[PDB]
Amino acid sequence: ARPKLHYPNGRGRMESVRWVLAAAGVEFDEEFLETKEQLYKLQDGNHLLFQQVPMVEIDGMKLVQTRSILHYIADKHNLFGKNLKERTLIDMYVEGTLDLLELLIMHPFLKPDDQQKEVVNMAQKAIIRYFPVFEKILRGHGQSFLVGNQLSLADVILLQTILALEEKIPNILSAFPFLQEYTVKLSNIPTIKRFLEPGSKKKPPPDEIYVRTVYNIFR
Amino acid sequence: AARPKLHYPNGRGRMESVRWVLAAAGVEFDEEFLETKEQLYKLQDGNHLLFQQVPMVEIDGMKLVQTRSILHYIADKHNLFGKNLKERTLIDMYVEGTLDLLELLIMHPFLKPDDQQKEVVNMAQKAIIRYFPVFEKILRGHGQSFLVGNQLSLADVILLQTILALEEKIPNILSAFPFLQEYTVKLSNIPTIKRFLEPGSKKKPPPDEIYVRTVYNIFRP
Ligand SMILES: CCCCC[C@@H](O)[C@H](CCO)SC[C@H](NC(=O)CC[C@H](N)C(=O)O)C(=O)NCC(=O)O
Ligand SMILES: CCCCC[C@@H](O)[C@H](CCO)SC[C@H](NC(=O)CC[C@H](N)C(=O)O)C(=O)NCC(=O)O
Repeated sequence: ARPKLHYPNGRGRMESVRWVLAAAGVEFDEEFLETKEQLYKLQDGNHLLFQQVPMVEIDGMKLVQTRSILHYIADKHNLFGKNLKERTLIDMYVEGTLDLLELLIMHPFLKPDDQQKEVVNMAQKAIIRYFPVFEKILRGHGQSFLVGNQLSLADVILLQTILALEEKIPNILSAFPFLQEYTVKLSNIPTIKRFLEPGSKKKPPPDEIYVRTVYNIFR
Repeated sequence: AARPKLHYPNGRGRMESVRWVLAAAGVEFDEEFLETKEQLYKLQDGNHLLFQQVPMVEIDGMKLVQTRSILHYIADKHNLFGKNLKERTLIDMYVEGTLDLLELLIMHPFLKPDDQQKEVVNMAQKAIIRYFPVFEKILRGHGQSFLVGNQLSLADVILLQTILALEEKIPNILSAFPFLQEYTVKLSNIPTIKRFLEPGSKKKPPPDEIYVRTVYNIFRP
């Protein structure tokens, strides 16, 4: 076995799956979509449940839907808590955080005028809607993890999203010292630290070639 | 309180999936309708909404938000998420895909009146190309009344919701999908579901002008 990820060569929606696999210590392969014809081939052969990517071949199955993929991996590698109470919290936090990450996922495809507007919208949402929640959680119970004092899917997705946000707004954590310190400790967990170093399968911020490619593939 | 309390405007929107799963599970629930900006501010200002948004459901002493997380929770409390990880994983993917289709319906009332016509067409194409054929083949494949295992799951409830809501706009949408037709009849005759479909349930009607106007009045600065 060994997971194989099907996506174009870039972050998009697949980046959360890369984060969670790397964080769990799971090495993986990628089969990159570069052309519209490669997508059609993948759709032609019944490999994509709903004709879309992300898709991951894992444990003899061909999983689709970003959130389902994440839930499966988390459950295989103790990243979804120890009971229903913790699972529920992790789930809500992840779903919330994915609504913020969505703004970064769509950013590359907005007109330039709207791209600037969207960075402002990102800043407002992070600072007013999301970060205070996680900041308060971390200030209140003091721990290095949001839930159950062990690494969970909520920590991994929050880290991805924070780090992605900081690329657009370098000082975004300045009013959030507990989140600053959280980000640093999380970033030192051996698997995460390696994922963040050169040579991992972590994808860079999207360049003009990725944007043209996705337009070419998905129109 | 064991009686859930649902916070949302008086209408379907995103909350209707929650109403569907609760009714399907035989859970009586109460509703607290958001009718104005001021009521929303109160809910937000008081820290009752984790991320400042609805749907929010008070259940088993918790204030759950995020439609997907609310549905998962209810499904785990009422044996609608299968009996093992293989089933759970299938149910999860099916719900997630179905919700991408249901999204077209949720957002349809808020499009420009010229775009609405185009979006019914596009709604029809997505359903018939992308989703229905997957589910038709599953239901031909094991000849079982349910999508996963041999019992009602979250995936059946959300699929039924979605099929029925599509049929309101495209009445013949299932004509090339005989197994889906049969499945829709079976599910619609499960007593909890059959009661939900009857007048007097808390099932909400299609969105009207009162509803649309209200949501602009609540959620728009
Ligand atoms: C506007 C131009 C780009 C649009 C595409 C973007 O949405 C994303 C690329 C981001 O870099 S992803 C490609 C898309 N996938 C999904 O939307 C999965 C959603 C599901 N809810 C999930 O989370 O898995 C796709 O596969 N489309 C095949 C097709 O329809 O033929
Ligand atoms: C088009 C004009 C407004 C449309 C709003 C619609 O999206 C929905 C109403 C459908 O009739 S719902 C109202 C919205 N909720 C969410 O977006 C939750 C999403 C989360 N992913 C979920 O699934 O739970 C909201 O509460 N916004 C508070 C605010 O920001 O002030």
